[PDB]
Amino acid sequence: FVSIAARQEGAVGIIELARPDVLNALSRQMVAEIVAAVEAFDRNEKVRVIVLTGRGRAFAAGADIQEMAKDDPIRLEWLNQFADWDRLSIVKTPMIAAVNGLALGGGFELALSCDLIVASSAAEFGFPEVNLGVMPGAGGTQRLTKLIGPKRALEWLWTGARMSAKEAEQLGIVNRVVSPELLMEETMRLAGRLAEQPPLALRLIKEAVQKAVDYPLYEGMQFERKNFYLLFASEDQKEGMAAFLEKRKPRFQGK
Amino acid sequence: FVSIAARQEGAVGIIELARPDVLNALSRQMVAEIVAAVEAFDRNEKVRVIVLTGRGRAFAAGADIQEMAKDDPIRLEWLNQFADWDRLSIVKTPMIAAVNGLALGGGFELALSCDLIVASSAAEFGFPEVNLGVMPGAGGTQRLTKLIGPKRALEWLWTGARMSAKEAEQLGIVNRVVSPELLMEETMRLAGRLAEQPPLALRLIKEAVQKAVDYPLYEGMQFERKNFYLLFASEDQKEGMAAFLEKRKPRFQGK
Repeated sequence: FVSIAARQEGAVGIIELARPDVLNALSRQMVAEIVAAVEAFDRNEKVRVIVLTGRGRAFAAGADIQEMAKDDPIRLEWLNQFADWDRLSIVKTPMIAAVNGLALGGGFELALSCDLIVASSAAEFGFPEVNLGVMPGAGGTQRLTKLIGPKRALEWLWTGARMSAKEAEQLGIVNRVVSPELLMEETMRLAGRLAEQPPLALRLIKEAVQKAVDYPLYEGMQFERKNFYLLFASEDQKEGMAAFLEKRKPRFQGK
Repeated sequence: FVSIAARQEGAVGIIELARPDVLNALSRQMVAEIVAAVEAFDRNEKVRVIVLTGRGRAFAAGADIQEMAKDDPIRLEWLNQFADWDRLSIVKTPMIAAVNGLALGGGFELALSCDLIVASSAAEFGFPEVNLGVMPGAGGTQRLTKLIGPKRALEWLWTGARMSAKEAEQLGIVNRVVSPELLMEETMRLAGRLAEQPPLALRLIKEAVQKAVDYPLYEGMQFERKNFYLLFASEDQKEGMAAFLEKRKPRFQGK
């Protein structure tokens, strides 16, 4: 990898966007590297939580104008660049975005692709694409609308204004906000705690929640209970209940 | 038109309900005129934003009892009066409701049919239909539930109580609240700013957001990217990016 840096801390896999010189611009090349790194950690059973963050003052900006200016309808159709974003959408391992700063355009879409977002006070979220005559093309219009409704979503999407970390939290987009120098420490502590939970339970709960966002209630519950049944095939289910009865901490192994 | 008054201010089309003598009651006749006026502005490429507002102290009340009392199941089936409301739902041009006062029943449904809502402190929203033994029939039960959830929606729909502009804003239904004498000034300023944005971008973003409300994420994104591709066929996309590089304001022409 030449645009990102990956490392592991216990059962937590960290992917740090490493192009601060261009504010970690999410060019097609950068996205491809992120997808490759995330899928690698997703396949590694030693990794229970994946954390995405950016180096420097920005989390991630969108693709640069020079790259976008080369495009036209047909070139984009053949490029099918958003298929890479779809791959990010189906990652099953828990993913947390530690937004250390600007998360604009593709950057905002990357954070929204994660399951939880821990943000610094230095963070700002927005979709400035409209001011360039275009629009978000990687789920931005979809995920934002589902989270805050069409009335509020259109305000942000049509104006391209930046949303502070605080309002993002009030809207339910961001889970918590902390000072810049405490961001990674707090995020890793949270990831560490999640890494102590039953891996299969976190995985199947996430799948159920994904369906809850799209599925009609009855069918979402139909899927939900199937995952419920499946968890009773795990040794972790036996361990969790034995630990509860013995009044001791459970020691989940992801099986 | 005998129930409304339309006018233009720059690239902003204004439709003012003009029956304050009956609090701009949304009778079938009034709705038909609104639909005709809105579709006219929607087809006019000179109009980039449409603003709906009411004359007098009310934005719009629902159809009067005398008109409703004439109905029965079969008469209503043949009338198919809500087809006119469906036509309002598919207007592609940005629409803003400047709620100057009471927006009850059909009135609330009219405001909800707009993309953004700027409200006066004189505004109140509600569905008193239940107290007459009936219910909202023009999207009220649907749009309200999608915006604030079934738990809160049923409270308002079952009781028919009036919601203040302030709580409507806190719930994400209203975008902003201003004093009565500043409502139009503020709304027109906002519309003016939106009129300076890329018309095709606002149009396609709105379409994507409409899908986000109904579509499962994956398919919503499938549609979203098609609109993204299409914007690169516009001259405005070229203008927006050239303007950004030259550090000057873009001059969008809607092509």
